[PDB]
Amino acid sequence: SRHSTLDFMLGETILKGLQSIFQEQGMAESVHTWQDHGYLATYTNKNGSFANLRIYPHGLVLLDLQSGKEEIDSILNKVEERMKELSRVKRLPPIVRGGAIDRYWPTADGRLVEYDIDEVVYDEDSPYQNIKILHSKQFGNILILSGDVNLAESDLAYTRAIMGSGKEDYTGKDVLILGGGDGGILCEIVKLKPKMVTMVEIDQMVIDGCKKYMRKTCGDVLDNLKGDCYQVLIEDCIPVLKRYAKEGREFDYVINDLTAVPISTSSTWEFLRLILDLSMKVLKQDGKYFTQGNCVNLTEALSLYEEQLGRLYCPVEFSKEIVCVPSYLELWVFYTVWKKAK
Amino acid sequence: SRHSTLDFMLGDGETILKGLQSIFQEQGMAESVHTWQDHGYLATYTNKNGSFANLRIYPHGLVLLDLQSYDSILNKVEERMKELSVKRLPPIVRGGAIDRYWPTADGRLVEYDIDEVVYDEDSPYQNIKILHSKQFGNILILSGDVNLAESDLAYTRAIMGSGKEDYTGKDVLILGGGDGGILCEIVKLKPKMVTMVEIDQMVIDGCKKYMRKTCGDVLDNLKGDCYQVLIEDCIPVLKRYAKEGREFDYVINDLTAVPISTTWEFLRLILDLSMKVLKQDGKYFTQGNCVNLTEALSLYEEQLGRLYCPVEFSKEIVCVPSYLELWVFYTVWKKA
Ligand SMILES: CSC[C@H]1O[C@@H](n2cnc3c(N)ncnc32)[C@H](O)[C@@H]1O
Ligand SMILES: CSC[C@H]1O[C@@H](n2cnc3c(N)ncnc32)[C@H](O)[C@@H]1O
Repeated sequence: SRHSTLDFMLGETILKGLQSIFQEQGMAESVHTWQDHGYLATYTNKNGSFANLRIYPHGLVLLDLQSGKEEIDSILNKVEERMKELSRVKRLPPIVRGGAIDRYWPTADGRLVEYDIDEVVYDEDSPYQNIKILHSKQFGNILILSGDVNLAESDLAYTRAIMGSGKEDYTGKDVLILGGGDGGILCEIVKLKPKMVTMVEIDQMVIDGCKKYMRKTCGDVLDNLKGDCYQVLIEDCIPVLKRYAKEGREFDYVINDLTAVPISTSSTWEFLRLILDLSMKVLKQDGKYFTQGNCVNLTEALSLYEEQLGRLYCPVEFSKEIVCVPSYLELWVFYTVWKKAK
Repeated sequence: SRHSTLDFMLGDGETILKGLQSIFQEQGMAESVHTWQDHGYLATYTNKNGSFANLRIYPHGLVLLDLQSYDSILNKVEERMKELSVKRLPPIVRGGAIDRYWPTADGRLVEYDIDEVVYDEDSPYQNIKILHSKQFGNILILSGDVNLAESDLAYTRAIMGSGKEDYTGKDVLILGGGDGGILCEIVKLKPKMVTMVEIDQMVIDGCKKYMRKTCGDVLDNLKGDCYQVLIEDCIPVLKRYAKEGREFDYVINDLTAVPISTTWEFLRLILDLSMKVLKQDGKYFTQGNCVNLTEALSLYEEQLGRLYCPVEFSKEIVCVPSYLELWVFYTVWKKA
């Protein structure tokens, strides 16, 4: 479950130099020789540890160890000293495999990143989604929904951007929030004296988790679903969006803070187009819609998202901004959408 | 080269192995198995195309799979595994021409979106890399330590005091500064004289070419109306300035994490010499370290109270885009 690696990039001899080290440790060897692809040598230890040593023909040498800790540290050290005599080196941090505390959460653009996580605070499946809250030293508690990092206690920048980056005056305004169960936006918007904020969150268990564990993002705003100038509704935002349109209710601001794949109990792109149509129908002619776009590098996904903006019952314009959100480890795009003036 | 991984965590070993060895055999891969008394199994599969697979089975329901490969296999495994009762991280590219893996100060493995080696040379002092990131722009990496990216204006804003300082008519010393970031931004602010003391000319000359979003045109001339660059070790320069009794409004220590010499006593020395050339009512700014390295940061705070004179300090945590970790920036000044 501890997997160590060692890479050598150079310009049979290497095998003969390295083999020695493994015999010296009492490990048993078996070599597979390839016609013009070099060698694979496997090394098994009594204690149930093993090493793989791949030697490609063009001077690429890769070594793996799997697992007492110091033994292997020292063995990799022996491999470096020996390779110095025999003559680029890469010795990445070992990867824990099957740890009780899971540190690896790839970015939306498919990059491998290890987080500074020391404690599983919350891990529960809800009717809709897996919900984890993992503690980071630097990032505080982090909310992770269906394996996608949503927000850490450090990510005020996300909230700032989806709120229009300080350009908007929320004083006495009517606001709708879709999703947003971390309480981030609701917490910050309520300090600003809106007339009324409505947040529609389908998953009570996300709120439960966040109220207890992300208080540095939501403060106390999530303790009562109903407050001075705000209400939290536990339902699917789709039907709520329809009700509001049907009664012809409109808002100054609509803020879509759903997960990347919204939750449905009723293709993914049609769904996004649907929410936009509904949000527009309840958005004041002179109002604004804000939402999270995607990471900067998912250009095809950003491009398909903007096709949906062109597919709505009404013409709209939009602006984009790139924002650095601390726990994301990839820059993120946020959208501002508005109705085209008649 | 391409090294894929598949991890199964569970709540019988021989049954799993037996269930699995079909897929590999179905590919023409030869097999050897290593059996342990109460340690589980190791299966190794070889393909004449040069790829291989490791199938490690622990007796307590840990099934680990490796593959390389200069996919469908991995898919085909996950399918069978569901029947027999999961972590499938992005494969790591090993020994690639373009190196994407640049670990954090606290020792975490992060992968960058690097798609070009722009510049890679050894100077007499350090190895200097400039690598292109799709989202960060060009990133300057000195001895495998990520120093600054074209996106990292926040670092530069922070190390200049976060907009609290007024630089007009002021006298400024910079230590290091080879990427030209602070230099380009301070010169904008009508200072009296900025002096930057960078030891490695080669860092200036790579940045001049490849990091213009951070440095602009400021590294095109080493003297300007309100600045000058000296290409030497800041040490002899700091001593010389003390001897002449030269004193500065601000001293900005923009050094590499491990300053260059021809540990803690050295950092102390730099603090000492900067303090000697610091005006009584001045300020010294510097980068500290990542928030996680608390021993390092504490060991550094210890040195602040080991200088010729008494000093006070404050610190702030900053988000620098390409760093992939939060960073602490120090502000130090002489006790009243
Ligand atoms: C953490 S902010 C993301 C929130 O959006 C919520 N969400 C996802 N889909 C829907 C939906 N259709 N209606 C309301 N909330 C949703 C998720 O449950 C999550 O708490
Ligand atoms: C990238 S900005 C960091 C800079 O600090 C510079 N540096 C490191 N040590 C010293 C030193 N002793 N004197 C002057 N500059 C230095 C490095 O050459 C680099 O350009």
